[PDB]
Amino acid sequence: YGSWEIDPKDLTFLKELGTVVKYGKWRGQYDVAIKMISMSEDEFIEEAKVMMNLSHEKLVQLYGVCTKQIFIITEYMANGCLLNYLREMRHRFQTQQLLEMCKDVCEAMEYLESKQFLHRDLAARNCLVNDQGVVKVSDFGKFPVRWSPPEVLMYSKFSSKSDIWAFGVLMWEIYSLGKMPYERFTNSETAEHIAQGLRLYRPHLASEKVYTIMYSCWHEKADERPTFKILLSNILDVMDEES
Ligand SMILES: COc1cc2c(cc1NS(C)(=O)=O)=CC1=C(NCc3c(C)cccc3C)N=NC=21
Repeated sequence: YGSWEIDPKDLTFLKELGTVVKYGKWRGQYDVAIKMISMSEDEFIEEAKVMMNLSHEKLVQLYGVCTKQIFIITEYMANGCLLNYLREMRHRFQTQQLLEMCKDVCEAMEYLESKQFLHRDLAARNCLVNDQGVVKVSDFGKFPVRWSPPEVLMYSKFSSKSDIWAFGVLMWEIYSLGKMPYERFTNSETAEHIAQGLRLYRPHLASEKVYTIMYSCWHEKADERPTFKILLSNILDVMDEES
């Protein structure tokens, strides 16, 4: 490509993470994740356009690519995926830590909103957590019914406000410590119940103020839902009030 092209001689593979993605070192000093690529050349080149043109502190940062063989090299996120990070009971989270996980994602989403980029799959499983516990959204490129507003499920109407909906569900995931949304319903029953105006209950760890913020993401009318800029302000206000 250009400066984005990484010499694969400078990569050291140290451990396998999952599926294939491996932990490694770049030029000796830099900790990295290395994805072995499945997908066509047109589908890769479009996914490259996104990663190379978007950059924020709370988005998983591309470092480079190896396209003369193929690897995608990124920022390393020591604590792995957010959903599993939440589920590990050893952490024993204070509620302030949980609100700060929401703020991180919201900052990422407010950036993506400012660039008119639609994420389309915001959920805890697609967020990663670094060594300092900072949560970052994977912009990179089984329908996610439980994260979808009614206008997506019925009409496939995607917009900034369907990401907002999803973010609300992501907050719920965080405050429930990584439970499945609507865990006792099927996907089909979830789509029916949300059409009838049913919404997720307030998790015990979520205060009334925090719950109001996540609930504002689930208004039936898409245009009644806030922007990510508004949500960020509301989160910041609660952080100052409740701590
Ligand atoms: C150690 O824990 C982990 C850490 C990471 C991780 C998975 C785990 N383990 S697990 C499977 O969750 O149990 C995936 C990444 C990643 N970026 C991945 C990525 C690359 C390389 C290229 C393009 C797009 C993306 C999203 N940076 N750090 C981690």
